[PDB]
Amino acid sequence: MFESAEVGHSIDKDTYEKAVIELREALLEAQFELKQQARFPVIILINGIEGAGKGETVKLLNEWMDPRLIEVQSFLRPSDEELERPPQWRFWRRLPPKGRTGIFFGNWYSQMLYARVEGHIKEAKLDQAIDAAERFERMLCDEGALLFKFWFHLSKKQLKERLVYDRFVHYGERVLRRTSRDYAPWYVVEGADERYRALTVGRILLEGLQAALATKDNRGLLDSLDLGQYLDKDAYKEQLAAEQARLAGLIRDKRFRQHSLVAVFEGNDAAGKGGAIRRVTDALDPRQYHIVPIAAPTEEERAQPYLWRFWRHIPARRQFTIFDRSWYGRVLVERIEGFCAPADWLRAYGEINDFEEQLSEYGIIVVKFWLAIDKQTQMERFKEREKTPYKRYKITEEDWRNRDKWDQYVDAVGDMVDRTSTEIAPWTLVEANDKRFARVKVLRTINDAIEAAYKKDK
Amino acid sequence: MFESAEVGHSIDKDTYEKAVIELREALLEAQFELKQQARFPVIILINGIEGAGKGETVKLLNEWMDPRLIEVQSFLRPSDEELERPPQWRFWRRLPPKGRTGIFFGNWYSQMLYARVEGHIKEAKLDQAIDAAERFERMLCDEGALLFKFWFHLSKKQLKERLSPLDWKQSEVYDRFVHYGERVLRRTSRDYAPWYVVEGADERYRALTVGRILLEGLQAALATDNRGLLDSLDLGQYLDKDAYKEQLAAEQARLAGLIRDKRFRQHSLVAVFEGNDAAGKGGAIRRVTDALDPRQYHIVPIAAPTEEERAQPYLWRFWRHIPARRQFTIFDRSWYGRVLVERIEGFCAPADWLRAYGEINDFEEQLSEYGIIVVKFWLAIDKQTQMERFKEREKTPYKRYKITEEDWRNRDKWDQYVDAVGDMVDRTSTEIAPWTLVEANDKRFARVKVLRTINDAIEAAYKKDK
Repeated sequence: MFESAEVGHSIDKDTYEKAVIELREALLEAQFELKQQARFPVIILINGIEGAGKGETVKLLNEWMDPRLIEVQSFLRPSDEELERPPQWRFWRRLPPKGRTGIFFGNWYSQMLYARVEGHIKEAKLDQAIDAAERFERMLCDEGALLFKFWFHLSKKQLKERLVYDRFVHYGERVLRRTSRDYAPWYVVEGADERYRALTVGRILLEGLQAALATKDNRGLLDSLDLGQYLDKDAYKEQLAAEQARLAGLIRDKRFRQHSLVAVFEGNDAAGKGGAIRRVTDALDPRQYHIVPIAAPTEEERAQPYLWRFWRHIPARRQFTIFDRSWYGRVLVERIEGFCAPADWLRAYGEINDFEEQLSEYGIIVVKFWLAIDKQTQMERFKEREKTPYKRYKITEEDWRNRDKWDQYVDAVGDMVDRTSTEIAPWTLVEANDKRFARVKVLRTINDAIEAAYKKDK
Repeated sequence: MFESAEVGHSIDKDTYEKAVIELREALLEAQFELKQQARFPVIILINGIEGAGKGETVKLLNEWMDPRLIEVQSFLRPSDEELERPPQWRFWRRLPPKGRTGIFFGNWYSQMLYARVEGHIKEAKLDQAIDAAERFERMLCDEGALLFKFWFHLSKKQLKERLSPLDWKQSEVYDRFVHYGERVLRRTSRDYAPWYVVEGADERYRALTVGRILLEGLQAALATDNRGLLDSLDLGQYLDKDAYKEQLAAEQARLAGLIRDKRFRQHSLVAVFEGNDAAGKGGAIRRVTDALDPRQYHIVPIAAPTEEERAQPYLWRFWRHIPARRQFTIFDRSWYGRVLVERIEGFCAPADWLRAYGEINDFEEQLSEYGIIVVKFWLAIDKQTQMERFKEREKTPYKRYKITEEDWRNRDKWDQYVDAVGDMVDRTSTEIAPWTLVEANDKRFARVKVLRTINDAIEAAYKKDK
């Protein structure tokens, strides 16, 4: 593969200097149209051989283009904040917003390449990292990103003449082969000649940029639930107390330091999600948990890919994050109301699975709740809530809108559990016509999941 | 001062339980209306004696109220990100947005009291911390925050009968804590943000008392010639093409070397750029960046605030961009917008910009004190040169230049910027952070002066360091 860019690629001064006058003006214009459209981000990965012009070329691009609209990152030295969270988290944090450009040195490729070359991970684990990168980039691109990957190359003999290489290019070749895609190709740019390497990257950027700017029943599950299940006065008191003490104990366990906890709550309107969350929080000191109620995305969230808004709330080791509503919004209300396109929610299922697998692989304990009531129970709770003198309990116009689409929600939850209840992250369906049963089942599920993790730790 | 809350306040079980039923419903309703209005934040500070029911009480509030709408923080285990930035940054980072509540343990008071009681800081530095708190709280409340401060108390005798870094078993610990607590509380209890001293010996009294204070406070809140500095510039100054290229080259090398110097590890750099439209800020900024690798700097072009910035007090948007140690942040437009464009267009009230000068100075002092090098440029051009530049922009086919609908209007507001730049310079050109007026009619002169100033400021800083 690499021998194409070992053929001595070169550009003379006169040709290059004329090229550059027009290239830099054309980039500034495109960069400005990128800002004005505010429609998609540009991500440039900078990898390859040390001394093949990586840093020099990025410097030159910030002289040709406007650095006020470009952020350059390296991920050499992670902070404790970054290290105490899943490895993908640090990249999400620095993704450039729509209309801006982010240049990443020291990205996910450098990490996986030097880890294999330095021998800290096996062949199998590199293949996993290659396939994770492809799914990550496909999502970023599916979300609208314009993604450029540049590999700056010297040959073994070219490198030596500039006053680990072998296995580095051996493994590099495998990665590049398996992550060069029509939607996000690798551009191998020979770095021997500094005019060629800079003009070639400039031109590929301009081309790709100009081009991007010129563009425009499933009821089985829920029907099978025994919603008649309940706990009586004594069962509730005792079991609530036992499982609350059990939760406080598990989190207080030293082994919780190697883990964290994410609990997702979804369910029908008036199913009792808030009260179920409160019986969990009742077990703990509030410095032990972070509740995120998920609403319509804010401006800054809308400027980023879908999952950015959730990754930003992922807990550090020893923390507990509760999502009241979650990333499943996309396969629920967004699907039903048309806040995203069908192709968007269809790909979400696998993107969500990929997300939860990232979390799980790092040691985050993921539990997911769908609190299910029948339609008649919803109507009764809606009635009860209306006749209280509490403004918080008012049934809104949106509440009635959602209830009207009851059957669309049944089908959507069916599809969701079919496509995202995984071995790594199962869906727990909570029978919730009786709040007492629902509240204890939530606590017991969290606790079993934590115990399960401590056992798996060996 | 604490003797009021040493008399032994109690509430009986039955009176308590009755009151709580009502109180929790009224709290929940107040919390919901707060979310609905989305107009201001609620901040609750939790402080006082070990064993006085601080944590117990905050837990109970999260049973009474909806915890989904409350963030509970503590600040005495800073991360790398927090430790490499000025001490105040970490609090700004966790402020709750409008319509939410944040409850702070280990806040700025715990920090200053612990530091003094342990002998880490001297009397003068405690007094400074006290005043910084008063000023910080004032600004937050001026911006709209509802700020509660609770001091949970026990007497020495009550403590005696009853994880903090202080050893409360030592008699001296309590005595000194309460001695300094008195001085802190007297100085920082204000009509717009009182301290509430709550006796903590009785669980029922302490929880109910705090909850009642919160309800009351929340219900109430839910119901509601400086032109001679510019006229005296000599805008006739310039640099010849040859003098420019040598000097530009010399100053770029000097900057690269100063940034690479080991002494920069103790520091960071902030460069602020303001000036007339078409004054050439972009160009000056790029001749600085041309000197360095892009991994060495971060440029922030300041525009209209985003949604998440609008939900927070004014300086929050700027604090979020302050550099860690060894970093260099360039602000293309800055927090000075408040006393420039906002003042002029009326995007904020006269009270808001008048208080901004002191606020800005306090901000810049916080940065200086941590070792951040702050450089501030006003690029000055005349009306005649502006117009030449407005024509040259549009003369060119390139549509990034086209002079927009608005900055033909701003040009008819020229003497309003003169008056405003004058006031700004008078009120915020301090010993700690002076303003540099750049005579900018000649781009070449302007560019070299910007670079030279940055370089003079870094060298100066090194000369001040040990």
